[PDB]
Formats: sequence, C-alpha cells, structure tokens
Amino acid sequence: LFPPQIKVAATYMRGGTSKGVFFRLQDLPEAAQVPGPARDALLLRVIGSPDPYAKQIDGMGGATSSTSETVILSHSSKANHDVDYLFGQVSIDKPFVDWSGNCGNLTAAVGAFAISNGLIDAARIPRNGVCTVRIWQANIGKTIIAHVPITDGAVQETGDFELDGVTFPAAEVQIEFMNPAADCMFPTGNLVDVLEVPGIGRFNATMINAGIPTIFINAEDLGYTGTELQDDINSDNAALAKFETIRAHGALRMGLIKHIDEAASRQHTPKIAFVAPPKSYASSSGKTVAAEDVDLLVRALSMGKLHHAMMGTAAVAIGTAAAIPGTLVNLAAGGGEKEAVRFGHPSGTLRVGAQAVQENGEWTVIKAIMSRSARVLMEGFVRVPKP
Amino acid sequence: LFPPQIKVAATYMRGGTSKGVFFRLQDLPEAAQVPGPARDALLLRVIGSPDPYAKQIDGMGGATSSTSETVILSHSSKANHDVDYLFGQVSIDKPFVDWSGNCGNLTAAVGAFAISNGLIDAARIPRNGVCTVRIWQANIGKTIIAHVPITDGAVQETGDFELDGVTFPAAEVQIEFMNPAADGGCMFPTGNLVDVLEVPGIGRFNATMINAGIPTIFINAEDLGYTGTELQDDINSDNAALAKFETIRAHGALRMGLIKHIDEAASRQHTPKIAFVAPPKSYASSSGKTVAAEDVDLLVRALSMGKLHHAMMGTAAVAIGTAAAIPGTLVNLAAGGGEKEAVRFGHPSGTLRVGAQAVQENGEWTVIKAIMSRSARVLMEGFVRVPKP
Repeated sequence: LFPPQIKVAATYMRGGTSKGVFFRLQDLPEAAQVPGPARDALLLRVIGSPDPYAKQIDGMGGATSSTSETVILSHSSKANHDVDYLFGQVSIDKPFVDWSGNCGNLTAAVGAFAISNGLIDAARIPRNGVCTVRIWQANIGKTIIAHVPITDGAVQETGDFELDGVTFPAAEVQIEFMNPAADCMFPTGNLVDVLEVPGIGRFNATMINAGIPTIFINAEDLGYTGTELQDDINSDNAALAKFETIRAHGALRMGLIKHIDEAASRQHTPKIAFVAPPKSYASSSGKTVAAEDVDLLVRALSMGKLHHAMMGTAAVAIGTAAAIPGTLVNLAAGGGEKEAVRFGHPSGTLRVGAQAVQENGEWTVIKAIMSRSARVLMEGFVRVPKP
Repeated sequence: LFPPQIKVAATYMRGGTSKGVFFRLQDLPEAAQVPGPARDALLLRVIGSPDPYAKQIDGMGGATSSTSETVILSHSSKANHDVDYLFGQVSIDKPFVDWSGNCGNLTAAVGAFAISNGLIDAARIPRNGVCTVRIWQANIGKTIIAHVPITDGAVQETGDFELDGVTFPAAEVQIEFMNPAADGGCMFPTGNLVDVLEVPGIGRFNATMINAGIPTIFINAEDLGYTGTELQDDINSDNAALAKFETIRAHGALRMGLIKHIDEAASRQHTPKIAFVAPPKSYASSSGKTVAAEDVDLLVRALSMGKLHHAMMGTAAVAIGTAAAIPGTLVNLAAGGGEKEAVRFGHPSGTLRVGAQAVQENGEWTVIKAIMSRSARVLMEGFVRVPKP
C-alpha cells in the first residue's frame, strides 16, 4: 504493498461563519488541475466523503454544510481580475462535489489567501492599508471584491471586529458582490409567485437569482415564526422533507433544472429560506436579538438542514430582494425603498447593503455589500491515499 | 495593536474513531511547555473553545467530544518506555481542558506520531516491519503499547484494515493496555461486582462500577427503558434523557469515591463515563449496515461529555473488555456469563472486539492486559495559528 499517502499543500481557513480547505491550483496533483472525476475524488477524500456515518472523522470536514467546503484559487488571466475562485461544496453522503454556486462566507478568506500566496500582483498590495482584491467567481461568472487589511506588507488577520456566529473577533474584511443579478434577477419575471408544489400545497414565494438562486417563503405559511433555531427543525424529518420538495419545484419553476428529478443530485442550488417580520428571540449563543435590532428575520436551509447562521450568498439574495419593493423579503421588512437591511438569523444578526435603482420600470443593483472576517487555522500539507 | 497570529508546529490526525491535534512538547511556546493556564489557553484557542455557538467554526475542533481533542507527546524518562503521552479533552462550552483521562482511540496515532517525529530511539525502529512503541500514559500513569507498521523507515499509514466508525481502510495498529485496573481506585472501587445505585426520586439501578481504561458506570439498558440498539438520534435530542444520565453519572461518581459532593459532577464531566449494556440484538448501525445478533456478544452504548457517543471511546472499550472478563459484572452477564477472553460488542457505528486477559492470583482477579486493533493517519501537518497569547 500500500503506497504512502500523497501530500498536497493547503491552507485550512475560517472565512465568515464557515471553514474550508484552500488550494492553489498549481499545488494540486496534476490530474486534479483540470475539472472532472480526479479533482472531485481528491477533494472528496481530503474532506472525508462520502461518509455513511455522516461524521467526516476520516478527513478535514466537520460534517456540516458550512464545514464541508473546498476552494481552488489561481492567478487570473482575465482582464480586471486578480484571482480566479472555484468553490466546491463537498457532499457529506454522496461521492459528489457541487460546482454550481459561490460561497459568500469564504470570500474574505479568498482575498486573504490570494494576498498571502502571491496570486495578486505585488504592486497592488500596499505596505499598510487596504488591498482591494478583484475576484473572478468562476462558478457563477461574477466579480466580487474583497478589501483586505494589510500591515507591514502582510494580511492583517487579527482585530476587534465581531461577526454573529464567529466565536472570536478578527480584522474586518469588507466584501462587495458586483452586479449580483444573474445575467435574470427574477427568472419568472414576477416579484412574487404562487409556487405549486405537488403533494404539499400552494405557497407565495419570491424566487430571485442574486448571490445564489434563492426561494423565499413566509415563515407563517409553514407554521413557523422566524425565530426558530436548528434544534426546532433539524431533527424533524417530515419538516425537512417538506422544505426539500418545495426547493425542488422552485428550482424547476426558476428554470434551473429541466426536470424535477435533477434536484436529487443538485442539492446546493437553489437555496430555500423563510422570512418573517422582526420578533425578539434568544440566538444560538444565548444572546437576545431584540425585534428593534433587526428589519426582518430570515432562516435558510443548506444541503437539507437549517443553516446555523446565514450563507453569504443568501445574504446577498436577502439584501437584493429587500431593496426591491414588493418581494416577500421587502414586505417582511416593512416595505418601501431600502438601501440596506439587518436581518436576524439563528446566530444573531447580519447587515447587508444593496441599493436598487428603478428606471423604465426595471430594477437594477450595482452591488451588494457586507463585512466579514477571516483567519488561517492551519497551514501546511493535507494527506490522502495515493489516487 | 493586534499582533500577527503565532504559528505552532502541529499534526492533525485521525486515531481510531477520533480526530485530534498533536504537538511535540518542544514545539510549544515556552510558557506552554509545562501544565498550566498558558498551555490550556493555547489548546483552547487552537480548538476554537470556549464556543457559545457550539460549532467550533473558529478553530480545529469539530464540535463533538471525539473531535475536540489535543495531545502532547515528549521523550519519556520512565524506564522501559519510549514516549510520554498527555491527552487534553477540550470543553466545547467552557474555558477548560480536562487532563484526568486517557484517549484510547488516539493511542494508535500517538505511536505513529512518536515514530514520525523523532521521539523514539532509532535503534527501536526497523527499516521494515513492526515498531513496538511503549507509551507512558501520563494522565493516568499506565503503560500502553502500540504496534506500528513500518515501511522504508517510515510509518505505514495506508492499508486494508477496516474499523466500524472509520470511513476508509488503513493499516492495522494493534494496541495493548497493560495492567488496566486502577491502583476511586482499584478495579472495583465499591468492592462489589454489581451494586444497586440509589438515585432518590429518579430510580434504583443495578450497576457495575469499574476503574479500568477509564472509570466507568455500566447499567442495564432495560432499567432505563432502552434496548441497547439506540442510535445518537434516539438520545441526543432528548434533553430529559441526557439530564437523567447525568444525574445517574453523578451519583455513580459519588458512590465510587471519585467525588465527595454530588455537585462536583458539574465540573468533572470527563470521568467517570456512563454506559448501558444489553444482550445481543440485531440493529441497523448509523451507517445503515445491519449488525446481526449473532455478530456480537453484547450491546454497549456510552455517553461522553453529556452525549451518546457515535461509536465507542477506546478507554470505555477497555472497561468493557475488562468487565466482560470478570464473571458476574453486568457486562459479563449481558455477554452470557462465565470466563471470557474477549468480547465483540455492538455500538452505534457497528462492532468492536476487545480482549482482556483475566487470571486469578491469590483467589482474586488480575487483568494482565486489554487489547484491540485500531488504525491512524495524518490528515494535515504543518502549523496551527492562534492570536498572540
């Protein structure tokens, strides 16, 4: 006989409320330097998947969607970009890596990794200040900007900026998702649709493609209040099944898939989320989120479970939808023109800015913005058995 | 002024059904090279604790007891030992690292780490074959042996040996826990093979309390209304059940003499362990595989740090094998009674075989050793980072 494990240079990082394994493209084994089965098999093995035990005890994964994540970065040859970014959502249970979406939380870590690993021109890095990293999000074909603080020519990781869902403070990293609307913001052409879901019921829904394709429904239409924590939903098999059926049909209605059964393998996109007007609740850390602290409540699912905080991509979808009068998100937030919203999720709150402009009946959004943070947890070499 | 993070050389490994962060003593910052608050603070931050979110998203931990684990290894000064092993169980919710126990699953990884990191006399490492690593378990003062395979002067990590609860095969590493009975000491601190554990207002529970591998309270599944086939989802979302187990564990700790006041159990979470046992019965494991009644001698489920464990703690496996070898314990009786040189028990992830050699001496039981096979592999090697202490 059994050959030794191979070593692959890698960095394990927290970005926002997620953890991922990061690779320079050139550090991957040659076979994995192009998309396909060899790359996917390698990433699966690094993470510890597929795992019928659902624990990822034999890999780098943490057995949750927000800890079963891989990133491949390279210097970009594209005009006006520094770094090319591929995000792979590694299935816990299936031998599958999903490449259909971005990861918003890891974006801050992408910027930092790029700087620390020479993927941006040295001339673009100030000695002290803020380095603006232009990221080509290669999964979805979008520009994202990470403003990473620099001290003495190196990434400033540590700091006093707090994120709800991140245990310890770190340096603030401002992110900007440019032109988030898919090249349509509303695939159905409607702000709100009646989603026909065979076997479940009829649901008013806003389906938006900004940040990530997302289906928003009202909490009350599912018997929820919007203050739910993970334990209220993630042990409820019937409830989880209801959510998945809706997501599948939404995917079809959005024209993301050609047929309903594609949703079985395509778990990662679209996302499904429920919204509610402000209401006070204790977050997962025990801290009180007061109704006055937020504009609305949003809970989202990822890979079949209620997410512990909020996906960064879904935060973009929330901010963008809130800015367009008449979406379910906008209405949950009290209606009107909104240039930003702070929403309550299970771990606390998150503020996203998105200014929309109307001209000739159409709504456009130049960018959605939010702050995150990132830090290296471990750097060196991951090992897997010889492929 | 927010200084850069410090870097500490470390290796992240799977050992058995657990993951932990491993350090050579000499690689630690000076202040952390002795037991104390500086060491504990470093390890807490590496793992991502204390974490009110209970997710450990800001460290190396995986938000379960079997993935919130640290190990410090050093050259031994003990006669006939190669390496000293300290295990730190890192609390998820409190700023606390518990040093009162061993970790059995990580023992195979300890052997491998020691060989790979210059802690073993080169004369004892063959170019090819088996390196017998003599480990001084410094938490509990016991000898443990790891037979680590060697190829081309390096640890042979990969192989075809499978463990239930470990996703992928690897090289078999046989482990031997020498003289596992404690010197709340003695093999049976109450002096009885079975006791009646009185928990006023909660129940009366027949129990075997044994100190071998780790102090452990065994009760019969049926006395709790369980069958022994339970999986994590049957217990870990049941706050009533978890509270009941904790009260029983506290009363067992008091009865064993491990604590003097019942309230001490709140801070002393790591030891003793509590487990429940039953005769063989068929069930689907957490992976979906059927464990047939014929495949096992008994069923055992254990809790660790207030949750049903996903597989079995290696220390508790030693307690199971040892108790099973002593005729009349609840474990022995669940396995059909009589002398028993080994048992295969069913846990939530499948089965585990443990052998324990019990021999009479002066009309009293002695247990020479307990043995089992595990495996280990490096997951990531390099440097962990934390903000400057």
